[PDB]
Amino acid sequence: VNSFSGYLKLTDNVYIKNADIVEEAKKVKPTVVVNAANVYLKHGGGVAGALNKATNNAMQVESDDYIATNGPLKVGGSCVLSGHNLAKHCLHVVGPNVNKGEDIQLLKSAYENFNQHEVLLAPLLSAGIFGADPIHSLRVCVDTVRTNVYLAVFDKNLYDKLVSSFL
Ligand SMILES: OC[C@@H]1CC2(CCCCC2)CN1c1ncnc2[nH]ccc12
Repeated sequence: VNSFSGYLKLTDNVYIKNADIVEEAKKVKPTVVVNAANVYLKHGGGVAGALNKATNNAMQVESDDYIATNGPLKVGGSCVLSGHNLAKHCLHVVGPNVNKGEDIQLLKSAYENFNQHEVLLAPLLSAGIFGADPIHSLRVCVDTVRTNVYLAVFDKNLYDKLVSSFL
């Protein structure tokens, strides 16, 4: 039993809500919040820019020190850093940027990182500036993640359509 509220159950382990992941994190303070990162951990916009702003830029400061020590992430890869005032931990995951020509197959690799954590609050990966169809990203998530994932979908029209979809 956890403190997530109002989620629609999609499968045994996948749940979804029309919500801003930042507000969900502030209210729930989950163990893990997923950031939709780029390989440089430059948190400019979308999920990453909004999460970082909610940490008063502490996420960016920590991330710059991580890059200085370790270099960039791989597309499809991840790292665990602090969750600051939003969560215990933040799992920074890099989905492929289809607008950069990056291979959509890397979206499955990106979601595989979620399986290292028992419970996560997460966005749909590779949407926004990365240009992947969120309908597709949900299918990959359901078919890849085996741990318990709570998906916060910002866009109402998109959420309304995602939950009214499939087979
Ligand atoms: O898949 C990531 C989605 C896609 C996005 C919004 C809808 C159209 C394109 C860009 C931003 N994302 C978010 N998802 C959940 N919480 C969020 N808080 C701030 C941003 C955000």
